Amino acid sequence: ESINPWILTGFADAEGSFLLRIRNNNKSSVGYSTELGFQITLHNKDKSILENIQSTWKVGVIANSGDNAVSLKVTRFEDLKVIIDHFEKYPLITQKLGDYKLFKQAFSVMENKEHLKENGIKELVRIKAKLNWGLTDELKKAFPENISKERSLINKNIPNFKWLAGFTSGEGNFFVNLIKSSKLGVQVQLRFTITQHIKDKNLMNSLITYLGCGYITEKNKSEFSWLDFSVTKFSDINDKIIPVFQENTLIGVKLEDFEDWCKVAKLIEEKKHLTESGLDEIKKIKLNMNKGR
DNA sequence: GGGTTTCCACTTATTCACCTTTTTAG
DNA sequence: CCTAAAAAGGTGAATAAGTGGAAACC
Ligand SMILES: [Ca+2]
Ligand SMILES: [Ca+2]
Repeated sequence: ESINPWILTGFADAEGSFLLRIRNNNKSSVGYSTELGFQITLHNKDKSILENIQSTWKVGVIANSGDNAVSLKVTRFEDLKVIIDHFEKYPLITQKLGDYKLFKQAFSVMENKEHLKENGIKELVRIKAKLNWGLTDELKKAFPENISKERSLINKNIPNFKWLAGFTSGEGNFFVNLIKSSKLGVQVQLRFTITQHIKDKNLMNSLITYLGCGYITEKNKSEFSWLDFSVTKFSDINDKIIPVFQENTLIGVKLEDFEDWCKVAKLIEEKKHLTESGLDEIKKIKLNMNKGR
């Protein structure tokens, strides 16, 4: 099929990226050439998602990104109009909305060909200073007279379950937890999570009310921090999580892990997880999920 | 035809996904 | 006692984000 547009924006909120290149250049009149676009890089196993997007928007080029990943890149200027038309109708809701807004300001600058005149590049740099990781060291030297306005924090709520399915297609984990505990000796526990940096803590907190279950767990690694929304109560997983993605279909290989997750759920609901044979079946499903596929 | 646009190969750091065991709740 | 639910603990890598070089093109 071709990707539902709210799924697509949810996936883009999770995996997308806007780019603005401002390249030192001797062959350009202004001394710099530019390139603007939107891009997605995934593991090779989900090349299909990217092809589905390419054919859904009917723009963008696909290339390998190393030997284990592949990317969809859209920088052909005329084709950016399809990106904008899509994100005006179906807007992002994470902080990435801020990066989209800058992409859009840079689009105007180039639509008027202002990116050739010296003043035109000065505005692209001003814009670029607050996009993603901002200006390179080399760029701050070329333009130390730059002062750019502070960037508003985005705070937007989940628009609907389609957005959620696309976002969960990016950030979610459907997990079968096997706990030592032993007379049978293995408690089967389903876990659902969604992972996201603290910068979108508001959206992450809203998930408890949006889905009617779960809890936020704060996580750390070196100096970095982020958040998990987690559900571990079987009834909530069986009555609240599973129907949402049944009605609102995941994409990529992660749909297969969801489908296996649902097989284990059916077995827990039938108490087969408390029998030896059912336990064995669950181990086999777990074996071939996620990293084991 | 040559200044600019587009494309394609390729790289890098950390926010994701995914994993295990222990402890507490019921 | 027994089973479920949550907490405690951990990290490899698929992401986000970016770069070099050059052919395609107006
Ligand atoms: Ca993300
Ligand atoms: Ca993902």
